[PDB]
Amino acid sequence: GSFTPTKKEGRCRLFPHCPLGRSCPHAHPTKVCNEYPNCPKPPGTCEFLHPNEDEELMKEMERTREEFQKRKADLLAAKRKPV
Ligand SMILES: [Zn+2]
Ligand SMILES: [Zn+2]
Repeated sequence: GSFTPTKKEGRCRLFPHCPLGRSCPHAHPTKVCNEYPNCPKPPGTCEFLHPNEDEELMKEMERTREEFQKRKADLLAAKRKPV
């Protein structure tokens, strides 16, 4: 932990599982970084994605995407059949 009066260095913490992705004040990483691997941001502060540090974050994004795909597969398999 820590006891300093300092504010956040970037990056949202509930993400990808955050409901305010429209008006939330903290950075949702939804794009691959312009300057990776050369980035001065420590792991868990950059506005973008890094296919080495934030590689587990890309896995968490795929996890919620395949969950949402399974929810859409159930919708198209109701009053209708999959094909
Ligand atoms: Zn957020
Ligand atoms: Zn970066």
